[PDB]
Parts: sequence; C-alpha cells; structure tokens
Amino acid sequence: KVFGRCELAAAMKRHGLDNYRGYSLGNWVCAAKFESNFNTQATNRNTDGSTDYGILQINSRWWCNDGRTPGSRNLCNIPCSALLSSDITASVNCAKKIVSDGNGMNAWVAWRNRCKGTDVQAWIRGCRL
Ligand SMILES: [Cl-]
Repeated sequence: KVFGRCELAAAMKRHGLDNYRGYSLGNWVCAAKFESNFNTQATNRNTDGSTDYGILQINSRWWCNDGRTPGSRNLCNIPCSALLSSDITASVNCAKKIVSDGNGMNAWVAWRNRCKGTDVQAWIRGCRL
C-alpha cells in the first residue's frame, strides 16, 4: 500500500505518534516520505546483510526477524514481513520502541538528514486531523 500524505498522517495520529517522545506528527510523516516514499512494501538491503522493512524502514539487525540476519536481534518481537502490511500498526508500535531507546529519531538516517531542522509541520499542512 502506498499511503497518501494526509492518510498516513491520520493513521499515525490514530496510533498516537503525534508528539510521541516530543516528536510532532510532521516528523514521522517526513521520515516515512524519505525512508519509504509512503510505501508499506518498501525493502532495502544494507551493507552488513541486514534489511530495512516497511514504511519506516525498520532494520532487521535489531528490530525484527527475517531469518537471514545471523546474530541479530528481534527487539520488536515480530517477523519483519509484518512491517510490510498495509496496516501500519506493527511498524508504529516498533517505531515507538526504537525512538525510545535513547537516540530519538536520529535512528532514521533519512529523518536526520532531510527532516531534522526543517519545517516538518509542512508535511501535515492541508490535512484534516
Ligand atoms: Cl530503523
């Protein structure tokens, strides 16, 4: 599923990401845009053999199990494929655990480089939330 900007914003808010750990909704929509282009089926292979999954490109090195990242962790107690669902519940819940580990949203490289410092509010502008 490829979300609309506002549709994703609505779904994320509904799951309580708006100002979660002090990150306003626009941050999350911004991160989703540059990580996955709002596409829940997005996958990307990393150099170390791990793989990023879903709309927030969550990495199998620590956060999910994909059966081919040896010696990794599954801190979100999920199969990585669950992060590819059209329902973003799993990705959101896992994101909440990631953003809580002490490094905030800097865990998403796309957010740090493309969202951090900018007017993230622009990403939910025009949306009925
Ligand atoms: Cl991640």
